[PDB]
Amino acid sequence: GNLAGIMHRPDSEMAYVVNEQTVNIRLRTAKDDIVSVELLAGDPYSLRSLPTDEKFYQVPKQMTKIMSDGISDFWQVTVTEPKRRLAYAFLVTDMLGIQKIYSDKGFFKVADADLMDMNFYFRMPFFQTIDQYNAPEWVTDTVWYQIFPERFANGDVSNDPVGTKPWDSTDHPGREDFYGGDLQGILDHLDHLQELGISGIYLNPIFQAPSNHKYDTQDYMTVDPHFGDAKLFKQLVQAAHERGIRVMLDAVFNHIGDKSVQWQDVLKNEQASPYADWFHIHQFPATYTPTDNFEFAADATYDTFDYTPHMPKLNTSNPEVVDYLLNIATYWVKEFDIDAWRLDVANEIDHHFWRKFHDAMMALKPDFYILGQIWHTSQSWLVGDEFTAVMNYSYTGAILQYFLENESADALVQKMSHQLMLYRDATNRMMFNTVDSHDTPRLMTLAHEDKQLAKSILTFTFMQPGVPSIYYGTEYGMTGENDPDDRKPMVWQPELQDHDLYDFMQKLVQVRRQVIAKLSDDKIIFDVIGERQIRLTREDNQTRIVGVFNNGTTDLTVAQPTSILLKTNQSETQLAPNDFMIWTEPVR
Amino acid sequence: GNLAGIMHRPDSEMAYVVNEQTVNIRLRTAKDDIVSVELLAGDPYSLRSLPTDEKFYQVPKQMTKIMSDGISDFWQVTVTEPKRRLAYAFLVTDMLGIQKIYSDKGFFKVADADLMDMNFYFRMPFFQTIDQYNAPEWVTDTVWYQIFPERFANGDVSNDPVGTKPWDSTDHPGREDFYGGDLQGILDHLDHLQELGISGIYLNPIFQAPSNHKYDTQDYMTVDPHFGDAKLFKQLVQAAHERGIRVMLDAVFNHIGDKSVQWQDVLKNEQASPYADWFHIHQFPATYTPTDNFEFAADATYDTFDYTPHMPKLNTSNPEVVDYLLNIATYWVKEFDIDAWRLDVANEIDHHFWRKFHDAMMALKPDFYILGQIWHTSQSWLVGDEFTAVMNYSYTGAILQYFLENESADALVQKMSHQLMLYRDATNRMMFNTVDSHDTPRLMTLAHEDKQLAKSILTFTFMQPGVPSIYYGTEYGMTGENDPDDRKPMVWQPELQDHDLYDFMQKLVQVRRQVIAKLSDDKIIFDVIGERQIRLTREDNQTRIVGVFNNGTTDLTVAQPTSILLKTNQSETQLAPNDFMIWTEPVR
Ligand SMILES: OC[C@H]1O[C@H](O[C@H]2[C@H](O)[C@@H](O)[C@@H](O)O[C@@H]2CO)[C@H](O)[C@@H](O)[C@@H]1O
Ligand SMILES: OC[C@H]1O[C@H](O[C@H]2[C@H](O)[C@@H](O)[C@@H](O)O[C@@H]2CO)[C@H](O)[C@@H](O)[C@@H]1O
Ligand SMILES: [Ca+2]
Ligand SMILES: [Ca+2]
Repeated sequence: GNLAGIMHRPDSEMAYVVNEQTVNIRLRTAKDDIVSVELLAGDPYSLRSLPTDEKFYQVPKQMTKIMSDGISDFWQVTVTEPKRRLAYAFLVTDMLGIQKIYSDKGFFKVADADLMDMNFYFRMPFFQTIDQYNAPEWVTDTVWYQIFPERFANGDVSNDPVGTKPWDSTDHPGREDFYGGDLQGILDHLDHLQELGISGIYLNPIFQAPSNHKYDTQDYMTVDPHFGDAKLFKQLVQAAHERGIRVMLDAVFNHIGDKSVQWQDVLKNEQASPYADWFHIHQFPATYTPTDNFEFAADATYDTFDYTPHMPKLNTSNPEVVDYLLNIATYWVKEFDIDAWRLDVANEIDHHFWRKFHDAMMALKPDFYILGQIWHTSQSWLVGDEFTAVMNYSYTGAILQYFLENESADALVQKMSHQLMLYRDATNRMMFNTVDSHDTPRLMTLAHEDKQLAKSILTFTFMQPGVPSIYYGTEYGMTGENDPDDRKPMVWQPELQDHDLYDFMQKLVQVRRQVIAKLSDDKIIFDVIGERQIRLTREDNQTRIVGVFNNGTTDLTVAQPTSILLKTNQSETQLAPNDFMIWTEPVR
Repeated sequence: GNLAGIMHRPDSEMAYVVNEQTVNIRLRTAKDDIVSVELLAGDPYSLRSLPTDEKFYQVPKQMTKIMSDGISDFWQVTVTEPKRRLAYAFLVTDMLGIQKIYSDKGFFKVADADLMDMNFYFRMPFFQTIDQYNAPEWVTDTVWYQIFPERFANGDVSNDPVGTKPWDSTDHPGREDFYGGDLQGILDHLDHLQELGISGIYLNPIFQAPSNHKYDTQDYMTVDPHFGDAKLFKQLVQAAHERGIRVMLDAVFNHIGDKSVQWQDVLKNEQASPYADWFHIHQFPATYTPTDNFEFAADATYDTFDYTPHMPKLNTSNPEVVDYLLNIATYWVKEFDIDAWRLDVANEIDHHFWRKFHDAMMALKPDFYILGQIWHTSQSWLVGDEFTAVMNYSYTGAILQYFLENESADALVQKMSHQLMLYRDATNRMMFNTVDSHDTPRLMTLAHEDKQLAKSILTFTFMQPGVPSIYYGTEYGMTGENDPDDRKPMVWQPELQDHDLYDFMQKLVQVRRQVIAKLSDDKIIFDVIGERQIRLTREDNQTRIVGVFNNGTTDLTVAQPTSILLKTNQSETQLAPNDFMIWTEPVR
């Protein structure tokens, strides 16, 4: 009877509209403290307005315990109501059999609860589809491929930066190196991406900027000339779309580069610049004391990304900045037909701006995908009026920690369960899962070149609800420590490529696209079956996909599956340490 | 170590911006389970970017336990950060001395926590004043007076409805009666309101509509002709403002009356009406089966307020309806200079609309007050982008229950504490407290004509953080059961007025306006000092206001205060049953 562990927050991920007449409701309780939960629910006005003797509270609805995070249990139910108005309360029974009703007014014995008073209950006052979260269906069928354009392929030596180094995937790049990768190189290798099976390309920034990473934007309205031009970008988008590949660009709106027209005008004109209030300048002249690290100053007189004086923060509260950034966001969509924006440092820009951004994008393309780069929990951006999803760093980070270290399977399952219970169910299917990127060490380096372990991490991640992404070169086993070492030139020489891993990744992508993505409204189940042994199940009403992962130090025997989809051991029943086996079976 | 009872929700009432460099942070724990909480907080980027050996987590900030609701304890701290970016985590110690760190990643031993990783922490990513909640300062100095215009004063017999009854405050009105109250009558009695000390008038609907209550609107752009005309309403607003009285009107936007041009066009033209999609019509023709209750139909083919066929619900998702309602909302503000809108059935209209409404009102009048009529918890409307406040029905309902029944003082204090902890501190000071209205029984009836009890309820309510309101006639002791009996004609005959209660209400209003409202950033303390004995304290750094309420069945003795403000017993030390005493003292 741990009443302090019970919570329902109305109008949240715990109470939300799925369609015009249907809502999903959740309740949190302390782990294993509550044995059953029923929902009392119906139209608030029905209690006293309708002449019938029936009352909605006389027909409870059972809730189901769907997940546990080791601290709390989470219960869920779907409710349909034709009047589109809902009052509800929870009947909770603890392990000793003590039942209470829990409502907007607190905890009561049922005999003492004011069940005829609509105001006793929690409320979903009218079911508003305009306020609901919507997931674009095309994302569910996508496997993404992330390209850092300076390092994917050089298709044109004539646009190379001064000082471009010979293309060599065995180099350890410096922070300021150039290798000459560009948009023609991407166009040249679309066949490779189609053969791998990917159906979306995520590019890091491509707009004019002085650096190799291009997060210090000089002009958002121009493709960087070392990458290409507008005609070539249009050609790339149309060629991608012809092959069934969607395109996501990186919007760097939190900060601008110090070589932009706007910041240079501040440096010339100080507070007489018309752009002074496009920034966060505390003292004029806008200045800083240089250090031996180009990306660090201790005392800049203006807010920046991190402490780098080269990335002054934009004032997105200023209506001129809003209009400028919305016009950029609209231009690339309208003129080039991109399918998605990935929003850099999205958490540091205000919600007012992101609501205007969402409204503008959805007015152009109702199926647009808006992905925020946020490393921490992101509930306030994922209500339905701002982003579609965020990068799911905490979820994939938990997976990596489990496979690479020695924690219990229980610990991993608790972390993943906690993550899913932060968000609406449809949101969880839009979250973007990548195990590495241009800002972390490469998978094969984290795995200490253990390819079996890398395959297990990828497969476990590709079974999760979110949408997977492959960082360029993962499919050939590329290594690298953190930035800049995670930005090696792509390995194009066959003698240096891991052909077995490439073949495996094609098979894994196929399972994702042809089997997992094609279940109908599936659910996920996590079972800990032994010391560091996990069974993952995804199932709808016809079909169940099951994956067993043996990450202990002993052999594990399973029943021989009839229809094996993917496995690492030659045996159909035995999993040695770090093996896995994925199979499909009819639901009986 | 009830970890299931510990919760922090980032970006919520538990973590919000107060000003450009300052945030307030709260933590929930299980009642009396956690002995101390410290906050570890600072700029996320400082941990790894700054060359200093100092780290923000080495200087914790103590949190204070501010409230308890009987189930949970609530802790709070204010943090200032010049970089305007905050990462934070909680150090929680239980009664056995077990300490854990609690962060966005869960619960850890301090030795196991990844304190150098900014992503370990909860985040306030940048302090956005554009997203913050703002309270208009003028509301803090207000005492409101609610007028139901058909029943306050008849200043013009010539505009009376057909069948208007003689003015008689001893009648028991029927649902369809008219007594002829109008705007000239309000204008005629502004002296009474000024002498009482009120500084805001809240009117129920005044726009053209067939009924005596005018919630079934016929034309939102016209003062009802039985009430007045535009010139007379302007004269009333200017006369109120000249006396320092602000004006709030009632916006009935959830539903329209069936005699409106728009609904009549639906009845004439069916789905060929241009207004068909201004409503929620499930089947044409739009119809219902009449019953013996004018306000009830079981089978209307369109959504309505409650089950009344005369109030078809408006489709506020439709952009034409949005534009129509925003133009109404703007017209009364721009042309007549009203100070506030009270939003009828506000919970049943979508958040998308209320955000546009908020933006439009604040662009006209940055200090505008937007008050939602919502009976249940209202967190999602009180973030800072929709309403300023709601009617505080749950808070005043808890006060009434305590004074009128026999529950413990503990129960009342727990309920009030729960309410305050739902919302930001500034929001709590904008919540609108009325003990009765045109939809509930009158105070003097609930109190069974016990005037001492009525005075105690009013005084206790006027000491609370929210803004108080007096329903017309309360100051003379008017009685009435629920609607329509709570809408008696106002008592203007001195022989029928309670002159002692009027004198008391003047004194109570004076304490509110001259003492309580003029504390500087006060705090509230609730102390249960005995069986049904409560001490309320409000204090800033110079001054403390204390009120003791004896609602048991025994006498209570207190120390003689030096400066008594208001009391009911003749003694300066003794409180008999249902007495109270309010005093002021310097803070030592
Ligand atoms: O010069 C600072 C920093 O800028 C870029 O970092 C990006 C990062 O890659 C993004 O994923 C995100 O976190 O925002 C940062 C700022 O835009 C460079 O990629 C990085 O090498 C460099 O240190
Ligand atoms: O005819 C239905 C009903 O309409 C009005 O009720 C208002 C109520 O007074 C408001 O405070 C709020 O709850 O919305 C209702 C619908 O607008 C009348 O005041 C009431 O007499 C009548 O029964
Ligand atoms: Ca090139
Ligand atoms: Ca009249």
